[PDB]
Amino acid sequence: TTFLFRNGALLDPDHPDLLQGFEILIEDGFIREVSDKPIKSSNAHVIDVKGKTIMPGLIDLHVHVVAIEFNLPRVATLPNVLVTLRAVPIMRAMLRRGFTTVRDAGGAGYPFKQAVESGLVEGPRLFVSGRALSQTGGHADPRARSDYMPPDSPCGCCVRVGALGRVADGVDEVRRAVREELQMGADQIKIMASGGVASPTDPVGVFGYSEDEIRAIVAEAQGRGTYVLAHAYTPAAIARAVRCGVRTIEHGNLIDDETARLVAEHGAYVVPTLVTYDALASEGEKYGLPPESIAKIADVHGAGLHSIEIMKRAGVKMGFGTDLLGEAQRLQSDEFRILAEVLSPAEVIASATIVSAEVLGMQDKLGRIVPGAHADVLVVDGNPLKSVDCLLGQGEHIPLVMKDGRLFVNELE
Amino acid sequence: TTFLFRNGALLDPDHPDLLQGFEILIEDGFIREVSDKPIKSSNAHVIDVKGKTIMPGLIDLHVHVVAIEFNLPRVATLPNVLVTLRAVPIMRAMLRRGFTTVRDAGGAGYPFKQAVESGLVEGPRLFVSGRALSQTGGHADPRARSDYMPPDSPCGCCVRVGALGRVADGVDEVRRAVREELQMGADQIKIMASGGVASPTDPVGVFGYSEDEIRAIVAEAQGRGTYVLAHAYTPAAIARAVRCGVRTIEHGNLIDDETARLVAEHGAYVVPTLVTYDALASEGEKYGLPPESIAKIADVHGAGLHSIEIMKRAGVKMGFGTDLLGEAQRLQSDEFRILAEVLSPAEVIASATIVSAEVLGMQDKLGRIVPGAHADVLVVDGNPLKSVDCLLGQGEHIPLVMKDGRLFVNELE
Amino acid sequence: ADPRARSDYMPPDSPCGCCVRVGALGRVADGVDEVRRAVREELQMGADQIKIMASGGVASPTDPVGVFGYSEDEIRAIVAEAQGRGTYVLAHAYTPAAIARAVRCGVRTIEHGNLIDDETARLVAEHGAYVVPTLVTYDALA
Amino acid sequence: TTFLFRNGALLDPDHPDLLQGFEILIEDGFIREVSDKPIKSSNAHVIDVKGKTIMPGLIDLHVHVVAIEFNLPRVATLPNVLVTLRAVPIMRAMLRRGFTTVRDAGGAGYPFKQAVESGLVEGPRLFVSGRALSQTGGHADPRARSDYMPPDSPCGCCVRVGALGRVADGVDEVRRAVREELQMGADQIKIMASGGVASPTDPVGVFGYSEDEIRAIVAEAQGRGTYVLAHAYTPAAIARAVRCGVRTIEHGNLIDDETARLVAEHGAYVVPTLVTYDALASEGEKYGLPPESIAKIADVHGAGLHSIEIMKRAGVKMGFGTDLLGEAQRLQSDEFRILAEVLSPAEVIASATIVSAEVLGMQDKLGRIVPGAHADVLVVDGNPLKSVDCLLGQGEHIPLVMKDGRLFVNELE
Ligand SMILES: [Zn+2]
Ligand SMILES: [Zn+2]
Ligand SMILES: [Zn+2]
Ligand SMILES: [Zn+2]
Ligand SMILES: [Zn+2]
Ligand SMILES: [Zn+2]
Ligand SMILES: [Zn+2]
Repeated sequence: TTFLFRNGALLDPDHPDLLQGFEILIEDGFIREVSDKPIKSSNAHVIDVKGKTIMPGLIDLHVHVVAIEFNLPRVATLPNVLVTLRAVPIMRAMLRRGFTTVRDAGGAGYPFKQAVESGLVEGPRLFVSGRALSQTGGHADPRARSDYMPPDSPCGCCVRVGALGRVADGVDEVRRAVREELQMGADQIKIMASGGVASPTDPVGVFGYSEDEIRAIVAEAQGRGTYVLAHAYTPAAIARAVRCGVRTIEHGNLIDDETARLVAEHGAYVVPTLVTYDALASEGEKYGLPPESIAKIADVHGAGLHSIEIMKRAGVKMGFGTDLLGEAQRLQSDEFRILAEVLSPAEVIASATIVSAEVLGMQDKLGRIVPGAHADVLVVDGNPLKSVDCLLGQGEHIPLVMKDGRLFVNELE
Repeated sequence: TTFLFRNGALLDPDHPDLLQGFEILIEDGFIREVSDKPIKSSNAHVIDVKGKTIMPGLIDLHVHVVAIEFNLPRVATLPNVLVTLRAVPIMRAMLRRGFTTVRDAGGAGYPFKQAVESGLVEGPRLFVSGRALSQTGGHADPRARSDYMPPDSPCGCCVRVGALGRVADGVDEVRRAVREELQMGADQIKIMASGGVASPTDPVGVFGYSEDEIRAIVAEAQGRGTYVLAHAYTPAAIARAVRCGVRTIEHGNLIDDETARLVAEHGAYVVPTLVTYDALASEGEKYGLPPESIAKIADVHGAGLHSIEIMKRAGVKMGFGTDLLGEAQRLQSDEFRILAEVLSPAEVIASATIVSAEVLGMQDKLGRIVPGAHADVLVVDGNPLKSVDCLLGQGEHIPLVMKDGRLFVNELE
Repeated sequence: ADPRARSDYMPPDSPCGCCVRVGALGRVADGVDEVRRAVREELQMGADQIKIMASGGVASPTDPVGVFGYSEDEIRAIVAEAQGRGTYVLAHAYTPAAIARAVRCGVRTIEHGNLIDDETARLVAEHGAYVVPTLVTYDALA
Repeated sequence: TTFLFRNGALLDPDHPDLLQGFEILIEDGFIREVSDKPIKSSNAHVIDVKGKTIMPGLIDLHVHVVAIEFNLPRVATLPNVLVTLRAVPIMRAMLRRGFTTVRDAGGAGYPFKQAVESGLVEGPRLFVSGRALSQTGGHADPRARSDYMPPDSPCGCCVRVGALGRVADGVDEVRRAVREELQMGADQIKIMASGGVASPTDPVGVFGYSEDEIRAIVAEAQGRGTYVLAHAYTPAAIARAVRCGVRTIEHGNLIDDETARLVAEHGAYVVPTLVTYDALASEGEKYGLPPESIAKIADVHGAGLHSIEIMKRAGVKMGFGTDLLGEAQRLQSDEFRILAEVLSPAEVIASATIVSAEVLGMQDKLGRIVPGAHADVLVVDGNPLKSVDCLLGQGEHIPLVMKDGRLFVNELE
């Protein structure tokens, strides 16, 4: 069908001020025309923004739609029926909050992607990693510590819906795993390149994978025209990953000046996920997060904010991401705020649009309202270019969310 | 049995003209004499061509004898007996069109090779690959896309007759797989070096195999005094294959001037198979050819004709091939027509003779009628060196087909 | 409830082995021990009652309708497990013979019964068993 | 399509003299009408017998289509393709010799039955058993004797074409075995109830399977509305199989009067196969039959003809059967003339027709030319009721062979 927006301020992410007196025409889930001159509307439904803001749909580069509880190893043991059903409300809340596209960083596979694309369920467009690859005892290894090693999972053949990752060791093993995830429909590859917080037995500073394993993994992803994202916190872990060809680094809280520069020199992106740490600290214990993981939050939580300053100083391209678990999923939009404490509103908005879209290899198709781009559009009760505050919460000040050229929400008419 | 051909025009690939007034002496499946001055054989069965054409047996360098349907995965699950039986006509129809030798590119094994050699059935002399090697998720991986990986074969110990490939990943697996096919009697080795038009999930631009895996495979073939042929469309896929040592490149639809020179320089051969992209476009869908497979075709259809030009200009040795599936196996001869749209009839006929023969390392033993070669001879009602229309069809204008110094078809007498 | 196609080989019933598919309506089990174990797993996993195929089916790859499903020993073993947990067995069955053996082995409800004769119907009624006919599905199928 | 038979002598197997003055109308593969009064059919293709004999197609209840040579354990190991292609001429020769139906008693499965039905190949209709069931070290266990026990078959999941049997031990295992053969499409179930001859390790008088296994096997066959046939030689072995519910007894060479009566009393059948032992005693040793199986030949050969008297004296219903291997399959018809040494021609003919049909559960549908029965008709230049000598050989005196209302051979003109 067709649509026409007018009488509203146009937020173009690479212009520091709203474009005024513009009109947008949507046809068949694509932006058709954008001009400072009124448009010829024969068969288009008209929307009067009445001087409110039209912006591109938002992008979250780091989400886990199947992270339905704080205890991740436990989620993998939950019935597939349940994990699936509890992800529905989740995906839907994401869309309400303005997120028309998301990258899943581990868990959700192709099936979710097609469930959404087909209309079965509603949510952001999904870019799916499949299961994150981790070495034995790595961040994505759900096994507790004892005197024996149970096998990674019950039947290595059938994927558990609740599984966020999978264990693979050695070049052959990791090359096969990547080949399977891709076979199965993954858009990109996730790996753990260091220890983590929400895992049972791995320290935060510990490396993930030999270089051999990382270069093997990277070469597969690329061979299929894709790329690798890597969970890593410390300079050494980040640095080896980047040298090994990883395209985006997840978190990177303990990055330093030397590492930040390497990153920028190599063209890699970093996706900070600051809200999650606040949240793991606020309500982690309270919501059944293992006391092993809680111990590991502090080592990484403090550095969060300054890592951004470091990154901006070096000119590192930062994308937007959140990484929230369980009930904490509701806090997605807070990341905007947290960031505005160091970056200018324009800066954070660019990270959650054009920069993120670059990460996705979707430049000019997402993150900006222009001829040919997907018709993911928002109407906001405010000017994000001045204050990110209107994006906060559960979409209150976002009266209209449109994805693929269809209205999911529209309390304007 | 001993024959002598007389009173006809001799086709010699390395001469632009049908030579005249020549006598040919076949003793024991071998050509004993070809000369202008008549020769006496009191004993021999004399055959008067009637001024018609005596050319060498035709050679097709890319067939799939067991491609009995367009749906290849489904074929692999059919009973070995049916596949075996349904393959007989196919192999017969190939000889009738004058192909006295064919290189099977995956599926047919030494068993067929020896069924033909012994006389159990009539068809071309076979150069077999056994199963094509493919990485997980690659062209020759028949598994569908879901949220689990079933085993490559119900039971890897026993080859399914209708299986065109086998999955192998990583150096030690590719090494073992190659050593296994060779011991089972393969003449050469096939690998999928890219995404396919007739596979279940992979795109076409995708790579197949790391260079480590390709090089290991090549050294294994080489170690047994043979070679690797590789499926590959794009210039990057093609170049890496070549630099890794593969000796013939299958299809190569999207090759460019850059890569062509590289091929030529390393002395690799290329076996286009333009015919099959018509068949698939024309009647593939209708004939139970999977829908997701169908979308692939547009990808390589147009380039086909132009690639021959690029390759010729580069001085790339091109062999003959058709790569047809199911009911389309009957279009085998059209490749002649197609190639003459862009190539000299002489050039074409040489592609399917002295060139193909050099690919099989059978120079002076096949594809040319000369003292000390196989008695692979045809009689054509026409002059291919002037036109190619006589080879078309089911052999209507090919009334004498002789392989191994014996007559499979005769309509002169 | 055996989904496998007909060919010259038997691939496995379970690709998973451990993991149940959400889309699986059934599972293959043969032999008293095998069937005991399967009923015990289904129960521990939370089943309210136990279903068996006691006959061939309309909607299936290979099985004709008139064939029996399971020996009497297998059915009896299944019925005993169901009862040890205070529940019962239901059985898909069409023909008098198939229906009758089932009831004699302790099966509590019969599903379909489309081809039941007047004799076995009394057998059913006497043994206090129930029948669930499912007429509508045959309309829709046709 | 329609035919009309006329001026021929009708052989009806339930009447001692050749009925004269009859006309047979076939249309669409079925016997439409038979009567004295000429038949009024406008387009029937009229066929002129010219006083030759018209009989029902012959039936053999014990063939092995895939017994392409005397070394049966070795056959199991030959490639599927090769076994398959060598069974072809064998099935074809059988149809020349007038056998329009055959019960294959172990080896050939559903695939072969459908290749025939789809006219993929030419040969007798097939009632198949799939693989015969044999206890460990039973007569269908091809494993040589050593100090260790290799797997029954290289690979449990897939079936080998050249495999005539399969090892199964224990009630549960034998119940699963049968259910498998039945799901793959077997028509009936074969078991080895005794030691054998053409096998490595087992003596003749040894029991095969326990009663528990035999009964569960029989109950499995009956549950699907079919039956069991058992290899069995001695009175003890034979007696237990019949008591456990077995319906046909194969061979029965060493049966005594007490057991012959038991068989009759149960209404079961015996299928002698006298011709095979002459063959083994003649050209087994010469055609690559292992010396181990030659030692056992003398154990059943000499009792052959007397067993027919015993059986006849006792009222036993005897089907026709040959059970030949490899080169000796050619001798198939010789069974007629061996049986006729003890039985009247009439009694033999009935064996190969009406009694066989009774075994197949095909009464009035096969073995008799009557309205409704399948159009399986022979033209015999002779009177089998006087001498079966005209049936001997390769159909030399059978100039017409018709199966399912279609002519496979016709030299009448
Ligand atoms: Zn992470
Ligand atoms: Zn994460
Ligand atoms: Zn190919
Ligand atoms: Zn091919
Ligand atoms: Zn049912
Ligand atoms: Zn036998
Ligand atoms: Zn036998």
